[PDB]
Amino acid sequence: HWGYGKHNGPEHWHKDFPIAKGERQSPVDIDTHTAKYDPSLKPLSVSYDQATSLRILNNGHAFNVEFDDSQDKAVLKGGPLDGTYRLIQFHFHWGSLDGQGSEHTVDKKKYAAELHLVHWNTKYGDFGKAVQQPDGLAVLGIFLKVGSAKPGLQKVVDVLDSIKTKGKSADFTNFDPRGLLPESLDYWTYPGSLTTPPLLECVTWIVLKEPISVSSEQVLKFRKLNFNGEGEPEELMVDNWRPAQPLKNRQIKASFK
Ligand SMILES: CC(=O)/N=c1\sc(S(N)(=O)=O)nn1C
Ligand SMILES: [Zn+2]
Repeated sequence: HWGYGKHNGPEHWHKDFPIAKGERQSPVDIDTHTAKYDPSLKPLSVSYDQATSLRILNNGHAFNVEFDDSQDKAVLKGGPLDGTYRLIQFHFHWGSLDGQGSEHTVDKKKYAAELHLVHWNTKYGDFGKAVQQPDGLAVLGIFLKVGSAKPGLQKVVDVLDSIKTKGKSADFTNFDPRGLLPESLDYWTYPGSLTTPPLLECVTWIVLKEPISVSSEQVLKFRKLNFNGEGEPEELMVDNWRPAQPLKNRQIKASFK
């Protein structure tokens, strides 16, 4: 099946998921001098005070922190969005070295990792229906650079030992995702897709300009996870990122000048 190895990596995905060569694939390089400042872009409204985190899971591709999305508890509005989007989960993509790891790039610069907060449009009823629509999802992307430690990320780091291998999960309650946001909410936005199979083109991307800083010790613990299941040959979970895809007929807009 698909993965990030040499025999099942991104360059092979198109064989089982032809949309891999679509017209609005993600991620992309954000060229800052080509981006169009759009004053018609509203500020983002992130309402995470009632968020209810439930569990943390190693799915063999990354680790996800899942939330209760049975009601409007953690929602994203405003920005380039029409309607209310509910937070369902968040996860990261990272590298084997501090010089790579992010999916999106800025003027070709790669960050150490990238955080993805996934939301789905409530007008569609369930996540499964949302992914089949062009405005189905809204993913908030945040870059991570290596520097000072991020206190609000340490609770996640500490629990990684318990979900080392594929399929493992652990209760993960009372985590506040507000601790993962940078000061400013200035962003870039463009229409795109999911960055791993099924690669559906149902995403409105909102990438924050301001990265968050994490310590080398924190990223190091991400790199100790495994792609493999327990009892199988150890394969380190690193470089689970898809390289930039052609922009084609798309315009990246900026909420700031
Ligand atoms: C359930 C869910 O969040 N799936 C996702 S999220 C996602 S991403 N990496 O945010 O574009 N890719 N896929 C397959
Ligand atoms: Zn992702």
